[PDB]
Amino acid sequence: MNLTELKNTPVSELITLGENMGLENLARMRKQDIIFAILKQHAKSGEDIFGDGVLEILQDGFGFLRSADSSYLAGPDDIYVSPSQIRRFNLRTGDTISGKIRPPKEGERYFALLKVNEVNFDKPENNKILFENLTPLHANSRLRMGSTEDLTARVLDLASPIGRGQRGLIVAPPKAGKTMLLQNIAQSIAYNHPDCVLMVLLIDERPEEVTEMQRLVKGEVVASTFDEPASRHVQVAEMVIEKAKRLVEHKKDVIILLDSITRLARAYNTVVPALTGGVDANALHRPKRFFGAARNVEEGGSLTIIATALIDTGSKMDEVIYEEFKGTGNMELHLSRKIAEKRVFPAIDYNRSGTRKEELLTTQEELQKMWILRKIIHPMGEIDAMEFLINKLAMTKTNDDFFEMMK
Amino acid sequence: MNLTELKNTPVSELITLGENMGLENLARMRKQDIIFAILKQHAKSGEDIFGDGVLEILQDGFGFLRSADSSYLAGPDDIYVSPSQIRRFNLRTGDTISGKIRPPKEGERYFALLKVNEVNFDKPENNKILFENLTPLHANSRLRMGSTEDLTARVLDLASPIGRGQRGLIVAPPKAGKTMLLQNIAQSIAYNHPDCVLMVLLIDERPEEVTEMQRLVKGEVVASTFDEPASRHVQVAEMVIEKAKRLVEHKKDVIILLDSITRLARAYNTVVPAVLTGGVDANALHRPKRFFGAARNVEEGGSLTIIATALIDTGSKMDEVIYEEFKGTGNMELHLSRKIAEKRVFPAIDYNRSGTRKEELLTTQEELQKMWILRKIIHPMGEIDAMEFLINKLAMTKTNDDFFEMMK
Ligand SMILES: Nc1ncnc2c1ncn2[C@@H]1O[C@H](COP(=O)(O)OP(=O)(O)NP(=O)(O)O)[C@@H](O)[C@H]1O
Ligand SMILES: Nc1ncnc2c1ncn2[C@@H]1O[C@H](COP(=O)(O)OP(=O)(O)NP(=O)(O)O)[C@@H](O)[C@H]1O
Repeated sequence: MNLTELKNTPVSELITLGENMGLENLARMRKQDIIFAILKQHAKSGEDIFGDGVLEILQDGFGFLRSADSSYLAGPDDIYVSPSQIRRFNLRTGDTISGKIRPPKEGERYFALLKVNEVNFDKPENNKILFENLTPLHANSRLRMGSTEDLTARVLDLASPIGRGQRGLIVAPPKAGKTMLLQNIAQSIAYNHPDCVLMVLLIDERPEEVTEMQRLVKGEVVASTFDEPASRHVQVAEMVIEKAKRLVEHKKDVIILLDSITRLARAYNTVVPALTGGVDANALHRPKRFFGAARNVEEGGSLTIIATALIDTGSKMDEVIYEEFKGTGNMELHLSRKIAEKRVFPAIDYNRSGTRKEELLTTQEELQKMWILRKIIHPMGEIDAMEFLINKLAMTKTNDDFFEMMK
Repeated sequence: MNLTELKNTPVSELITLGENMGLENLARMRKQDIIFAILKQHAKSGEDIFGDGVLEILQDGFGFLRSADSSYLAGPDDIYVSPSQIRRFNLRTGDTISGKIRPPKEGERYFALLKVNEVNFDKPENNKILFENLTPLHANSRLRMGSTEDLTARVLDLASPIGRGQRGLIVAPPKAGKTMLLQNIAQSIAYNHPDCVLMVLLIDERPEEVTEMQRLVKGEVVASTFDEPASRHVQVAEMVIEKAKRLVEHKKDVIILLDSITRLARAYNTVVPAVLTGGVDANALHRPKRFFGAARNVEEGGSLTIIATALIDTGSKMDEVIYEEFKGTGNMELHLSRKIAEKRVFPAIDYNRSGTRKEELLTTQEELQKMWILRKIIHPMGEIDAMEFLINKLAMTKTNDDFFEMMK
């Protein structure tokens, strides 16, 4: 019917969709092959088979539309895109392309994009590239964050506010609520800021972890799992960032939530041609390139990346990578095992967190309100400081917390 | 008679049987060669011979029913399955195929599957692939575990709750009691969860070590010894995992106790072609990470739970790297300590490094609280001190008696 609608129906539903057409051996095939079979045996209409995907142009000059639902995993139901199709519309990889597709002529392997209907949600005939847009401190225009889930989001707003175009590092040791934090920021971005494109990127992950996120986030959730190779981790990431750049080129605000930059860096280290502690010096280039991408764009739009830096893992290499990303970001949230050990579960190291150019993300009144909060929480130890914030915040909502705790 | 019955009888019995069918010199034959003789010679009463095993589809398109009791080692007495029989039934490598079998005609080499009776213990024409079932966090159902054997099983239930579909990692140094721990979970699972399919998979093992395990475990014990090739270590593990996946596609709970994923990993590393990192091909850790990756709790029912040892402290650079690359992959981990072992305290569990993710899903709020209180009182305690204090406090009664008889 409609490829993406196909790619988004449950496997059983797809199976009984196939059998209703007369397709026999479907149950023992990969979801993609089932989709192919259904798409192929629906070759009975005239102008009625629609496709879409993010474009990936391989070195040999031809391209492939790949699907977000598959986290851009090369598959049988990839819509092929011709060199002469990329060239007629100045298409570059990352381009989200929509339109009519068609079965393979015999000798052909893949379904083919027949006519280009839409590029990047715009007329195919229509943009200055990301790399020559201007980079402001993306501190103007704040991304703000009843219930107790909103307690995390309220400490953040005081500890380390986020703007459109931030390059944030979530510095997280094991079991400190790194994931719940991300789920929270996601949920908060969805309710509060539905105007942004939300991309959650999961790199070296556990399969079950993946589907947990896929079921919470209102946005694009893309993932490779630890049982795919470094090549794939790299691929998935590089596919995401480009998609993000094309969308900024259209003056959108795009927000990537990255689970481990550090795992991503692992991948590049194994994938790149031939050290400081396991990790090649040349390797970190593309990771940094990726993080470096974040920016508020003067010409309009922004790309914001919040990435977790996994810390305290007993890996020399994880450590080296973190060292190597100090100073790159312009926000940090620090998570602490001590605060986690005790079950006090916002779990932020207040005195170690904070974003740069706070003043641009904030009304003058607020900033001064924040400075006294900081003045008072400063000498408190990690654990105290959180316990003190939760008891005082839970009484109210963010704003009235200061009025109330003045006199 | 029936192929499985024939190959589950002692060799002397088989020679006796065989001699008394007119079959000369075979006392010095390999058992399987003997089995082959007894079949080929029992080809008198036609339509009696039944056969079975796990299917491995080879590159050319035909397959072989291979048998768990030789740890899926290719043999004269493997049942040839035709390309057409695979196509007729949607058959897949890992399938458990029963039926009737027929002797080789002039110019073949194998008994052949002539009639298919059961496939995966269901009707031969009756299931969606592991790879597209959904993967909940493996905590919507628990697998719990007054003797001193049960000491281990209890200590385990407070440190590292296993649930249907866990990817557990047993990190162990040498002589730290990992084999006996393995044996203890095995016994705790059979006795306690007979509904779960238990497969114990041993890689690169000493021969007598195999036999010992083969005789304690109520369930499938497949192994490959250090005398067999890396290829063979790879073969056995791949056959076991595939069978596992196949049973989950039938809504069953399979459990794989895997001994030395690092060994499994060493095997792939020698078998996998060409970028080195401490001895080990980066490329190489893919297939083991895959083996482990498969552990999941399936949404549409059934589960694949996997518990694997990672060897550590062997003074092999390679073993260390393997362990690192698995750091993070699991959702339970039980650490063993040489420390606690040297001092002969046997349920030698580093309780403070052990634990599983999403505990809350494997326990009742009452249980979790009790457990969280236990963790508060153990945290500042050293490695050796902590088990002595846990054993001498469990050496009173059973599990709930622990807390109802500690809350003084
Ligand atoms: N905001 C919260 N409120 C209550 N409990 C929480 C909160 N955040 C995390 N936890 C819990 O602490 C646990 C461990 O969290 P988890 O999501 O595993 O952290 P993590 O940093 O993702 N772990 P890791 O996989 O090592 O990175 C949980 O099981 C939680 O329930
Ligand atoms: N629960 C227990 N009760 C009594 N003895 C135990 C127990 N667990 C381990 N041991 C003993 O510790 C010994 C060696 O244990 P074993 O299970 O062989 O270690 P291992 O982990 O298999 N070593 P290796 O295979 O070289 O890594 C014994 O000989 C034991 O008796």
